[PDB]
Amino acid sequence: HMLEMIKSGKARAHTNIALIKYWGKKDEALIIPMNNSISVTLEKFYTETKVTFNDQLTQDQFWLNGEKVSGKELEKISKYMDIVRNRAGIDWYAEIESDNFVPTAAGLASSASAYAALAAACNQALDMQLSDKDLSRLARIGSGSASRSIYGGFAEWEKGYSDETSYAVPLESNHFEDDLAMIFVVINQHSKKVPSRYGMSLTRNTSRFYQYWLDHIDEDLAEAKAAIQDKDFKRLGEVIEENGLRMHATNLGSTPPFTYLVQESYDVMALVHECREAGYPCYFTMDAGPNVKILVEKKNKQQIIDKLLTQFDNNQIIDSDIIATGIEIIE
Amino acid sequence: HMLEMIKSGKARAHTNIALIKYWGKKDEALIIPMNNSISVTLEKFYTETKVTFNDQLTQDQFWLNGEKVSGKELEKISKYMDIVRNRAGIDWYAEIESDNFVPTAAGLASSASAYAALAAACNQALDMQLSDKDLSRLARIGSGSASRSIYGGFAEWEKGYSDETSYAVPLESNHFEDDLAMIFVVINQHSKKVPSRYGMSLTRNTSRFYQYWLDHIDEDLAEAKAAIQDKDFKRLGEVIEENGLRMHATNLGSTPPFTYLVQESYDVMALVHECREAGYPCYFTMDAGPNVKILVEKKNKQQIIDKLLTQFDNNQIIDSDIIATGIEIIE
Repeated sequence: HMLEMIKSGKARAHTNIALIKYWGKKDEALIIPMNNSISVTLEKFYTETKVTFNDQLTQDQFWLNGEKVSGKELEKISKYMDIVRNRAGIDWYAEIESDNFVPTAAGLASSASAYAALAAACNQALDMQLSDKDLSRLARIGSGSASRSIYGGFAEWEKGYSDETSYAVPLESNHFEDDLAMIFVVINQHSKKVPSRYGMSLTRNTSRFYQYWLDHIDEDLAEAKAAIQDKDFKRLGEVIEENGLRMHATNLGSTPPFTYLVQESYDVMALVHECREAGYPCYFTMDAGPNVKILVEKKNKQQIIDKLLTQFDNNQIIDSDIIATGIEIIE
Repeated sequence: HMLEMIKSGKARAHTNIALIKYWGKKDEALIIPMNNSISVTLEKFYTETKVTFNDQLTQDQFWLNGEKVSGKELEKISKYMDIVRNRAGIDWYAEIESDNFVPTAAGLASSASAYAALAAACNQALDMQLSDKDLSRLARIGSGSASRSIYGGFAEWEKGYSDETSYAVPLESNHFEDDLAMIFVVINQHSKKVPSRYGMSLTRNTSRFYQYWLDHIDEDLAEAKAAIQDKDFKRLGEVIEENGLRMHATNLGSTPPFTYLVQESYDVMALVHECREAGYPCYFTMDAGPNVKILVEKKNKQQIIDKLLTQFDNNQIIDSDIIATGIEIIE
């Protein structure tokens, strides 16, 4: 009977945002990055994924938010699933049922929560009994950012140099996370975005300013960790802000050059400058798109939102706390 | 009789575009730059200025393209005229009649040609008998880029260290200019631009990435000068292209960050990349606004234009050869 045979599991993983950036791969196939990255795991945003391995199935199936997935997005997950199958030592195809509590039409990325959730769900389903390290490795090979979403709070993706040594590790921050939040200003762009995978490889392999990135990253890593250790908010925010801008500076050197940023991105940056000037510490970062994310202390969260509303619509403004705990299995 | 008494002169100065950039003043009031710059003087674009000093005149008057100028622009030129009066040793007010053959509503800057033509017209009018050096100085203190337009072909603004030592000098290029042209792609952005004077001061004083500019500028000058002496187009083209992109990289680090570039700027850059791939060497540069300028060999000018027209409107595309001779007095 099916209920004797099927192997199944369900997990919930939250998104994380990179404060110290992953930008450029050393190894493209294996998703080994050129540098370590530091992230913060967000409470509001997650993916919940169920996976059901069944011997009778001939293809993987994938549903996202109740809609059957077809095309290259299904092709992509089936490739990932061959890796999970290879690792578990099992040949059964699977039905994947996933729900995103991530506003990705708002251009919020779900890659991070999607493969952490799927890895966690497979680990459950197939009784792989993976450590967090091994679980982070499995998420990493589908999406680099997802390695980090095994953990709550502050996480560091250790680059390593092979499939075995590249994974995320929890950063000790002594509940520093509990005082902080992030504000997202969602921004609509006319032009279709440069896709992140293509975009970072073009820059990493091609940019006349990529050395600038590599020259400063280890400093930024040590500085970020040290401010985290010391619960120094201004010191952390300053590194992360210049870090993200340098990430973006590098795209300007690529052959040919490109930008993730639009004028409205810059308008949010001006408002966060005015906010600091006004006595409210907060710091911006941008990923592979025009949206601006703002690290703030919870004590000033509303003060920052009020200033943003003088310039931006209420529907453009989302916030989240930092969730202190890691990946959850749904029982 | 008025004709016994009045002192008048008329000149034509052409615009110049910087290939190795002026970006950052060491001294604001005196317009001393943080670094040398190398420009090419353009044949198609220019200003013609007549000045008439008259002893009955109680105020300076300024007509541009036959329209009377009032407000801040008149104020600005009367300040400049005060300097010219002081240097000449005369106290007579003047009537300035200027015609721009530069399309400035297209965002092409006339600062370069306007203060050179004015300085040259005053030097005639008042019989200052200024060397090319001292004339370049006089232009410099109204607009920095204008120092360079005393010369045709290739010119270098030597930063010096005072009002006396900061001026432009002609570069020996052995008729390299004659083989070259520039294409302008005019771009209409829908935000108002950051004014250049304010923009370069904010960045010079504030940018997290401005050290990067200064760390690379001397090599870039030496390299550009070397490729000019050697008539090496691709070698010149490569430095001038990276040089301009680094200029823009700097504004990204300012407090708060800004950009001169818009999406359409980037599209022009993608097209010059494709032109190079297709066998047509050309190289792009950008100033304090979104227009893209393309340095090309004349043999390939039409070819780049044809490729630009697959993407851009005919009215967006202006070209110019490099004029080899310097500032002209009229009569």
